[PDB]
Amino acid sequence: SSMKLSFRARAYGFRGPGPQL
Repeated sequence: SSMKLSFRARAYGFRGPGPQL
């Protein structure tokens, strides 16, 4: 899982838009 940008996201911090997904 890394920096694609069409995600929920899941695990990182600041999520949906969520780097590093």
